[PDB]
Amino acid sequence: AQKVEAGGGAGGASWDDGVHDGVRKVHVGQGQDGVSSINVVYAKDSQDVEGGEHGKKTLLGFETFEVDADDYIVAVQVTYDNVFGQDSDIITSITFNTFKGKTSPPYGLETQKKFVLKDKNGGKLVGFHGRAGEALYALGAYFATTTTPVTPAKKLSAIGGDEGTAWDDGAYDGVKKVYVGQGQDGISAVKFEYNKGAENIVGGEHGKPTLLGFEEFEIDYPSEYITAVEGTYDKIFGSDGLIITMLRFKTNKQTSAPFGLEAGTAFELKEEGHKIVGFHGKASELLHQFGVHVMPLTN
Repeated sequence: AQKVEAGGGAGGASWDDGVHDGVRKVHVGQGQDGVSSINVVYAKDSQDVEGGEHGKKTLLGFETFEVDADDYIVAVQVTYDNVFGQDSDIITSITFNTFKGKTSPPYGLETQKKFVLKDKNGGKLVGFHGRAGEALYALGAYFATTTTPVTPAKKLSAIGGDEGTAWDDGAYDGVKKVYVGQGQDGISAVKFEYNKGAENIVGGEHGKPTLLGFEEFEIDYPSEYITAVEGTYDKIFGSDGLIITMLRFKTNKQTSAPFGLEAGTAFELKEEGHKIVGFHGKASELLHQFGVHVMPLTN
């Protein structure tokens, strides 16, 4: 399942193998034209042993990264580059990000050509992959993943209330236009537009509209995406209930307006790889609880 590819050149031998009994420190010394020096140390049943310096070290290109016996590298930033004559592509910058909160500086020149790999599913780093020798041609690390069949859309869990009618739309073909209908108390009316099959659905008022009118935004569905949701809810009096008077959507390349006035406790709804296409929650008059679903809409 989770297995990142070794993006980079092929001019050495040091990729995924089983001979390495373990590891202790990693060095990446950026030479005059790319990662020209490395070092490989191991830790045995008593003490460490060194003698793994390879490539060509220089006073202007060397690094040191002490990997603790309790360190778990959960994320890494890896960059590569190619220039006219380099028939064996090489690495430019590396940046390890540990679970312990330690983040080493960019061990080289951050460039456009890069990839990113992190683990959120629960796996732990186990070793590395990537042909290397005189120059660091490529780098990468596999993750602990499981084997499962194809599954449907995942239901999530929000907060807001335990009383009112459920209006879970599940998922629709898309979102073509959106509107917000504020009330005197908070968001009491929400309506969206979409095209199902060949139809054009206009309307969607399933809440208490108010004389405050409506607000509207037409998001570019094929150009942009709602990567996550934000909002703040404040406590209403007389009951243990809640309401939402300020709801936002994370939007890239554009700026979605601040619908409402931020106050109360804050919340967010985010998942990796997946995008949003449907809601789940409850309302009878007022929008007590609002939640989302996640579906894999990546290439």
